[PDB]
Amino acid sequence: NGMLYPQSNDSRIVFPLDGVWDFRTAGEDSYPAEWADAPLPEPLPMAVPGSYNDQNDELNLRAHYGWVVYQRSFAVPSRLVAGQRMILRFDAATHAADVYLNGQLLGSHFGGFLPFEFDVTSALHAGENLLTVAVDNRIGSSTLPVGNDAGTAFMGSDNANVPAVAEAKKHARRQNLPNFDFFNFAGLNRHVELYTTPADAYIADIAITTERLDHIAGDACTAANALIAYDVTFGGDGRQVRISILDGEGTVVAGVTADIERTAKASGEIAIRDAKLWNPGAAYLYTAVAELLPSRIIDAYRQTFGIRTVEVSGTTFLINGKPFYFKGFGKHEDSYFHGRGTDDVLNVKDVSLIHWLHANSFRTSHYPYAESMYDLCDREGIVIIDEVPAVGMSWLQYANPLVAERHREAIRGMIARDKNHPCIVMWSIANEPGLDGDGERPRQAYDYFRPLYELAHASDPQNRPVTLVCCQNDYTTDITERTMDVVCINRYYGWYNLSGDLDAACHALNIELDFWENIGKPVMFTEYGADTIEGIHGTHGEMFSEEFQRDYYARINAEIDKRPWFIGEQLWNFADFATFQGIIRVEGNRKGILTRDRQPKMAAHWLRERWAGIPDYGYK
Amino acid sequence: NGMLYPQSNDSRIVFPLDGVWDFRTAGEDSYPAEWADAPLPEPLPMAVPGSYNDQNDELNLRAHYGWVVYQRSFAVPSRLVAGQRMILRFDAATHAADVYLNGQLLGSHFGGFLPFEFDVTSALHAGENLLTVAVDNRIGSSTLPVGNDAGTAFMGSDNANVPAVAEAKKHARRQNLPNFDFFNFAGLNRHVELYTTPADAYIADIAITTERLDHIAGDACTAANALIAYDVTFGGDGRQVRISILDGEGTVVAGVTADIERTAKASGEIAIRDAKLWNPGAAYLYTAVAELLPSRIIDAYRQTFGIRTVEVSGTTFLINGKPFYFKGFGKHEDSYFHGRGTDDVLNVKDVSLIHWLHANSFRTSHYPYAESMYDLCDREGIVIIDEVPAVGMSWLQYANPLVAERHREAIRGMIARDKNHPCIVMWSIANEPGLDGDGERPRQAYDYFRPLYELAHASDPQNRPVTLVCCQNDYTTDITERTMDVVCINRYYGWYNLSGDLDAACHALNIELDFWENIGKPVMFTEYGADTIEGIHGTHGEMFSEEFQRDYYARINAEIDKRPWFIGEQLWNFADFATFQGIIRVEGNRKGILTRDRQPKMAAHWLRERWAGIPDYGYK
Ligand SMILES: O=C(O)[C@H]1CNC[C@@H](O)[C@@H]1O
Ligand SMILES: O=C(O)[C@H]1CNC[C@@H](O)[C@@H]1O
Repeated sequence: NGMLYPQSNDSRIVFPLDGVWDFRTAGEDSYPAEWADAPLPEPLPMAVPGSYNDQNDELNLRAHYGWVVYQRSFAVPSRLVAGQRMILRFDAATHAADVYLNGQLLGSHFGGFLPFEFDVTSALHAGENLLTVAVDNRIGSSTLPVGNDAGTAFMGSDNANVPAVAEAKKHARRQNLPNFDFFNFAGLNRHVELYTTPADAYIADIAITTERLDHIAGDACTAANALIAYDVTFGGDGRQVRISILDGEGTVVAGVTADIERTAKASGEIAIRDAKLWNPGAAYLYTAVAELLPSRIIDAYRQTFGIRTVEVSGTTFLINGKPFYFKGFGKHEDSYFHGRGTDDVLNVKDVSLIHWLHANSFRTSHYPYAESMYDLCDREGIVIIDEVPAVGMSWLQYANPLVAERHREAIRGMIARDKNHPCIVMWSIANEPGLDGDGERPRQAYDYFRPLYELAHASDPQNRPVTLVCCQNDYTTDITERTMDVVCINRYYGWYNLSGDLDAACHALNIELDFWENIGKPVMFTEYGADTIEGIHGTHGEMFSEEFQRDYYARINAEIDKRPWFIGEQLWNFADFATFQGIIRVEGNRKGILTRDRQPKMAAHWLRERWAGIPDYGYK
Repeated sequence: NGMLYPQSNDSRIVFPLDGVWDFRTAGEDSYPAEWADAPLPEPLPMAVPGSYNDQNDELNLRAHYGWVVYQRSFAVPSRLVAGQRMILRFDAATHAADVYLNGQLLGSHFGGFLPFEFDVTSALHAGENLLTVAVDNRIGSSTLPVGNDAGTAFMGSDNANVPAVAEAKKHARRQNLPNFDFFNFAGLNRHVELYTTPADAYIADIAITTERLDHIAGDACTAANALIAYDVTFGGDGRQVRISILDGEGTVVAGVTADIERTAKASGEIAIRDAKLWNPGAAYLYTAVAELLPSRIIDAYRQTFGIRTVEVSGTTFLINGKPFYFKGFGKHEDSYFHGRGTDDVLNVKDVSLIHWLHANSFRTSHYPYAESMYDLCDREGIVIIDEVPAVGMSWLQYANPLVAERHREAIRGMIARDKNHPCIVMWSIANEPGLDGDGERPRQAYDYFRPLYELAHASDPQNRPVTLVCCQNDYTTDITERTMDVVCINRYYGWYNLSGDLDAACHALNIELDFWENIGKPVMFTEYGADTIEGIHGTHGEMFSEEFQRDYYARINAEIDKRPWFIGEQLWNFADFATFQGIIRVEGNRKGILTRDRQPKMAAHWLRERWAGIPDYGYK
């Protein structure tokens, strides 16, 4: 279950395998087996990590349907593999992968946004090793995220009653049709690395929780006492682990030696006096150093954490007992050449833009992001809502056992990967599933999602709030969204309805806010916005102008400011991003307040001024 | 019934009333009638001709619903009104107008794109006269062009099932909702002028027809003999009219004196030896001078015309007996500040761009254009399909007698205004009405449109072909389009359906072409295209890129080149133009091959090279 990010220390070394690999496209539903057994014939270069789709302009890899095959060679000194346990980790392969080393199948994985690994201790040999990775991009009614098996991509146009169209559909080239509004970027989107651990006994997992804070300071910077809990899991085979707690300067401030008991596990609690708390806008990180003891150390791992509590109380969202207000947006992992490929230069820039805007938060719309972004937000004081790739779902998916299992895998896998981050304050178990309607449909949706809500709570040792991000719907027949811990709504009054009429949009919004006012839950926007082409201007801004986007937020935000139970504003989107092509997507989704190259539109400046005057705590 | 354009000569003077008028907005359903008795209070300036909507950025006149009121003063010498018949002509007031002169209601008019006039001989007086014109912009289920009484505009977004939206709609500000894809520009869109004729007896109407051509030259530049016919109508009260035919140099080549008989008319035929024929790309104009005789001349009018025949024969469209192929586009009267206002600088530029592109034709989508444009196309050898404002129609309109009468008025009024232009080769009685479906709907549409097809044929002395421009539909249950003289189809395979997939688009197109192959009529595109933002580029062009637009025409045109019965390609659109705001309109409609400022996108250059190689005659 543990998926600790690979670390190098006195006991452990990481050997990255990123770089320019060999690559070939393959078939709609197969690829040649012999490509795992010998060097790829006539290979193309392909950089990893990165989506493959925008890395070759001679081919139209955006249109590719099915498999591709990556390959590279590598060699490491026998000295450093001798006696060690050898693990090959894929941070992400989107969506499914088969992995081979030296002509041997290592195994496969489904799930394009979470890491997986293989023990290669026995498949490795000295000299050059040949690593082959086949990656499948296909999506459909059984995948998360969901594809459409026929018809159109999400918000695509059709003339389905025209006989010629119906007939041409039967013979059209197979293409993935996302039931979600972002491009289906595929390939080795995140890092690949070989790493070592000791073989006889090793640290497999660590969970740190903030159990209780006694007497939090008025400014929330410290607490008189913090009770933290640790849970260390071991692999391999009267043994002990030493746990040292280091503060922000590396000083040892606490330490215990705990007994390992047979899963081999050690768990306990540690009191940290005068603890320095983690807050939005004021991060503070500790390190838990776990050392497996035999003066010598057998194994070690350093786990960053921050001390803070999260609690929903009535219509408030309390961080360290203080009423928080979210300011931010949904993001995407999306950029020009990389596609969905992780890029830490861009992550660093985006975090600085979050600060420039005076925002404090975002959601990982619509899939878990690369692990390095959460470390960055841990150090930079930015709060995250962590979301699984359960986007595009409807009643067709609720009746499918395979989908339900993939959904539980994604929830368990996201929380197992991300549980130690102090920046994560809430889990989202889906984006815009179908919840409303007549007959049994609302109850069917509820019966599908309630066990997943329970699973997210059971899986997280911090027991953080759980939400489900709700599409614009008939809120009077949806019986699911109102049962979440925080109500997170996506609304486009004045854009997809009441188009351009901000008076009517605000009237409609206020009618629905009157509905939520009586529910007793904290409510926030997780999306709202307007497609905007930079450089389109008007004195009376119409849809797609920079002025209309600014006016849109000015009018809507004035209405939610009147509601004390409305605890956050996350807009859509941080920045323009790529989508499947169609008649409503002008080079992708243009609801960004920043352009795809991260330049600010008029509305970004307006928002920056607004958010500069809204405090993280106590706004409401 | 005659609407001869006002002419100045020895018997007649025109006094233009264009300029900067006074203007006020008025109510949704009313205006103060006392404004006609005195100068408007606190007036704004408003230039005439021109739409009013983009002439004031302090007010939001694009949002205006209902009435506005124009006013100006004028004075003419008593010496020149004395004894004369005084006519006040509005070339176009969009959509409906009440006209007052010195407080007296002259009358009212409804069609927004055709001229109307009043006899003001008795309402004029010496010194300053006060002209007040109330103009109504409202559209709805009883107007042509059609508006929607509730819901959304054409291709608008909605979330009708959200209770807050339904409730907000009931209280939203009233707004015109076009059921057509262009902005509802209103006001005194075309010129206003006072003109004089003799009062006792005057020329009221002139119709010139090309009756027969004998021994047409191989190059169609001449015929050994041409038989033309004239029909002159007189108003007022052994009288005679002299008809002189002037060639391009002003030489009188033929001439006849005809007897006037009682409604006062003179008619006959005139033989013209070695007649020089009007052709696309090679215009030649004669002048028919009609002089009412008492040595003196009582009245005179000079009517331009061109000698050519138009005939549909099987699957060919014959001009002067040669098989013509249409190259061109739908247009709009649309430009930045003028709106739908006529602008002769822009007309002159646009005709030069038609030549630059090597096009030979356009359609007056979706309303009759300003009279000056047809005069320009007569002189520049550009063929026109002339279309009435019957756009946005469906079964709701077919049972509405007010609509039917407005539709007949527009057909009669367009042909009465435009019958003498040689450049007009075909009449269009509607754009994209509802024609298909099940039950009685296809027959209901046929029973509505067939009397209008006959009306157009009975109204035109030249008996030119009549069509109806067909929207993308289920061509197998449409029973009306296939009965037109030329089948004119609008198709967006690969844009609004099969989106982005040009292989599937061409397959679907070919399936439909196979259907039309068996119908045995000549067929042409009147629309096809793809929204394109200039400056959006890709190596594999996706929707909205310049490359996709180029590839779209390249692929579609290769398929129609294989069909001998496919006689023309008019694409959509000549240039980007304004629409009601909505989620599929990026600053309007962007299917122009030119930008709104008339600059060429990539596809315009490609089309220019294609069309350079396609002859007007004998391509198929
Ligand atoms: O339509 C939109 O702009 C947004 C609607 N909510 C879901 C987003 O993924 C999508 O991008
Ligand atoms: O959708 C479009 O782009 C066109 C479809 N046919 C009618 C045009 O007025 C309209 O502009």
